[PDB]
Amino acid sequence: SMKNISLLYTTTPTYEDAYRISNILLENKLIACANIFSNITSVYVWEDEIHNNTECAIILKTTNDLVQHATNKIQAIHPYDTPAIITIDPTNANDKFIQWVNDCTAL
Amino acid sequence: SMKNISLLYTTTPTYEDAYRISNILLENKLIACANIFSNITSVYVWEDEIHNNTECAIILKTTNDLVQHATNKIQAIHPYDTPAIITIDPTNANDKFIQWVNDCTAL
Amino acid sequence: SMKNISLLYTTTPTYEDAYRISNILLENKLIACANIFSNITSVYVWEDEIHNNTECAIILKTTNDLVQHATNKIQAIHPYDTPAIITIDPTNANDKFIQWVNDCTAL
Ligand SMILES: [Ca+2]
Ligand SMILES: [Ca+2]
Ligand SMILES: [Ca+2]
Ligand SMILES: [Ca+2]
Ligand SMILES: [Ca+2]
Repeated sequence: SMKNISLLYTTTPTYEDAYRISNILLENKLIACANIFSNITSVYVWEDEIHNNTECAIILKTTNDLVQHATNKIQAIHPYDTPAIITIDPTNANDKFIQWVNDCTAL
Repeated sequence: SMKNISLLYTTTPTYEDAYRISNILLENKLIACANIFSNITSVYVWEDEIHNNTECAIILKTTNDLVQHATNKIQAIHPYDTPAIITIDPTNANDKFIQWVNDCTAL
Repeated sequence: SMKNISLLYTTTPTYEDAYRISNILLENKLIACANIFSNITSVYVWEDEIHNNTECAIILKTTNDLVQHATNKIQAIHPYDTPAIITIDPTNANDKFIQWVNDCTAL
């Protein structure tokens, strides 16, 4: 339970992409868990017009020493050329959870 | 509007569990509101295999002096032995809302 | 990619409201994108009892120098008298996304 936790946020065009990324990250012990939110609507401007499509969001939980590697890995395997890969540092968590996230991700 | 706000994030196995936690915290004036997200998929490893199940996520809003009390309370009533109870301190919010969160949770 | 990105979080009574706000912010180049989460349940106290209604949540992505302007604009156009408009500052993001958020919001 030594290391502080970090959150990673990213979006994917499909659920399968979100599941695949979560899987690859878990298998590499780069995260402890992922929360996948389905059917989010993403709205943005492309070519001076407002576009939207359906996506999944993911919250990834890991420790702060693994954040850069996890980001690099997501970037390497992401279906998007320009994905949102965003790091949020929580101010606190319950000790039992901090412990578990560390244990899951320790080599 | 004296105190700065904090967000708490947690997940539950069912919607009913999330409503219940939301409810109990509200009646104790430990939070001002809850946002419940349904049908999220959580992915993690157990016994060396990758598992997933469906959960609800919750964002809980309160003031910073109540975070520890609210976390302790969530731990005591949570269905999971090891729940994720995570605190994020926003850098800013609009005054009318900070005021409201304060008025809802102040003894 | 000069300026750091910031996140805004808010909720709306309907999806149409969330889409409308996203739209207005985009046409003013005050955000780079919106992620809209539908059919969330919001729980709070009204009239000394615990109430709930349906909402959408939105995560808005922009640059830090636009946060105040984006918040002011949201307050002016929001259907709620007391909206939650919350700023979260990520600790890190991938360069390509920072670059894009900056390019999208430049006049
Ligand atoms: Ca395999
Ligand atoms: Ca009762
Ligand atoms: Ca605090
Ligand atoms: Ca127009
Ligand atoms: Ca700022």
